Amino acid sequence: KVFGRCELAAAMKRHGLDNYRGYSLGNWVCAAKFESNFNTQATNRNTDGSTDYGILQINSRWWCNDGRTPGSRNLCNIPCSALLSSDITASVNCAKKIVSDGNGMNAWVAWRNRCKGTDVQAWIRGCRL
Ligand SMILES: CC(=O)N[C@@H]1[C@@H](O)[C@H](O[C@@H]2O[C@H](CO)[C@@H](O[C@@H]3O[C@H](CO)[C@@H](O[C@@H]4O[C@H](CO)[C@@H](O[C@@H]5O[C@H](CO)[C@@H](O)[C@H](O)[C@H]5NC(C)=O)[C@H](O)[C@H]4NC(C)=O)[C@H](O)[C@H]3NC(C)=O)[C@H](O)[C@H]2NC(C)=O)[C@@H](CO)O[C@H]1O
Repeated sequence: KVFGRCELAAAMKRHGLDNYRGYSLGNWVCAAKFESNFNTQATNRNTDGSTDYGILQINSRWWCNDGRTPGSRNLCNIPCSALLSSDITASVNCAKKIVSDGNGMNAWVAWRNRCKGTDVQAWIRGCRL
């Protein structure tokens, strides 16, 4: 899919991301145009060799099973292709918990710099919800 700004965003409040886990819904959206630029089809491997998966850009080394990753902990325990599909009904569960392991958004690197100290609340604006 190719999501536009509003139409790729209202879904968090649909998946329980609004005001969720101490992170208000909006802190979350700005990274989205910093992670896949509203595309769940954007993916790469890395200089670490782990491959990434979805708009989410998740690495096959610590989180899931693409199988080319040995020693991949894969705590999620679900096929990586389960995210990349434009339909996002289930894709958020693992992305939900990743902040509960105690680092929060420290999992997410861009958000620490491209949305931190920046007004993210400005990003989630303009959409009725
Ligand atoms: C193109 C694009 O989309 N943007 C790019 C992006 O592609 C670039 O690639 C990055 O790829 C990596 C893998 O290929 C993506 O995944 C990162 O990997 C990070 C590696 O440092 C990872 O950091 C670790 O996260 C751990 C969570 O599993 C944290 O664990 C803590 O471990 C302690 C010691 O390790 C332990 O004793 C604690 O119990 C434990 N606590 C928790 C809360 O787990 C830990 O915070 C951290 N390690 C350190 C340094 O302490 C990230 O968590 C992981 N992200 C996710 C969400 O999986 C990465 O997502 C990709 N980048 C981006 C931006 O997302 C990237 C290259 O920098 O550039 C982007 O622009």
